[PDB]
Amino acid sequence: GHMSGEAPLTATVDGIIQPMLKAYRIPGMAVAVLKDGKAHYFNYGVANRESGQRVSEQTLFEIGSVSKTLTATLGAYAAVKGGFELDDKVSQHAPWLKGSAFDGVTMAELATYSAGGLPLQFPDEVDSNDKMQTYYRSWSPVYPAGTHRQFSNPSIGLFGHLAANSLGQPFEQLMSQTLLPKLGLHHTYIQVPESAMANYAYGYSKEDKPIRATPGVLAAEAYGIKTGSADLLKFVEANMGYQGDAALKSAIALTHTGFHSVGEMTQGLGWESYDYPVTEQVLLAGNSPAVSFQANPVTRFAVPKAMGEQRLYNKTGSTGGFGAYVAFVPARGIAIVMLANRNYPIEARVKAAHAILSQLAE
Ligand SMILES: [Zn+2]
Ligand SMILES: [Zn+2]
Ligand SMILES: [Zn+2]
Ligand SMILES: [Zn+2]
Ligand SMILES: [Zn+2]
Repeated sequence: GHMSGEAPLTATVDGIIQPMLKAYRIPGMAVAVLKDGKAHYFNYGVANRESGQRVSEQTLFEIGSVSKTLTATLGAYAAVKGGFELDDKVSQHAPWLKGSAFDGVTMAELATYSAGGLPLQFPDEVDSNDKMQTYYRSWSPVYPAGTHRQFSNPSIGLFGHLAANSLGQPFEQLMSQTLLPKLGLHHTYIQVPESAMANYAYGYSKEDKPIRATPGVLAAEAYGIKTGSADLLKFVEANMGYQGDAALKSAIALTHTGFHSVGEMTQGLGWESYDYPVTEQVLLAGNSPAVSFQANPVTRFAVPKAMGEQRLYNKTGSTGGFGAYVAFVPARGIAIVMLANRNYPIEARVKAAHAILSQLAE
């Protein structure tokens, strides 16, 4: 329908989400939406299949690459506070990288996966800081800087790591002691403390075994975050219109800058954005493997550009046992967060989210 109100919103959300849980055998999902800036919460199923613990808005889910939006915000915050400038060469912020290829890569290129073909993951044996440093120092670019986007955990991971170091604090400390408290996120973690473990969902693998995230070099930066729908929606609210800390406001704003595009998807810091309104087909294409699995030449921007409020900003994320999606449209006052403890297809996430956002826009 094209009617608004509480009744049609529930009919739509329940009607979209429930069949999807069944189709993909998703044990639990927490959903939260914004309509005209007002929040609505929908919880389904269980966080722990063994115990029967029900999902709530406080259940912690792994959000995979959605973590990169927080990593990017931390990076932006460091930039605002004077740790670095986006056009600085990476090696200006890493002495051990002087003389390497990172003499010719900018901090922005690193953050936006356009440094020149840094891979999706580190090679298998690169699993200590010393080995990581050797890896980057030795790395040889596949493409000229700024020309190709290849989604890469080593890329944005190094950006986060160096951004935090530019303020003289480790990444996890800056995140837990400053960024999350300033955003007012009090139940969001990289390392989940004992006191919060009771709310931590289990993920469920393709083999249907309970699983949680793998530790790793730069895992904090790449996929470190555990959070529930209520905290994640508050982070989304901060991205809709934030009035408070000027520095944090500036940092958030900087994550809405566009640097290049692949098709109709424009890459920012963390967030990837589209026109709004946008068709389901376009949103599916921009979130397809051909854009995330693979290297693509980019449509370059002459200069980075503030993308503004009339955009759909989004990010997908997954781990072995979890599947997350977040999208928001600042000008329209609408948003969706969908957190599940199964890694179910991105196409389904996008189709559900598009249907729900269409109803929220009424
Ligand atoms: Zn309508
Ligand atoms: Zn409601
Ligand atoms: Zn090792
Ligand atoms: Zn370091
Ligand atoms: Zn707190």
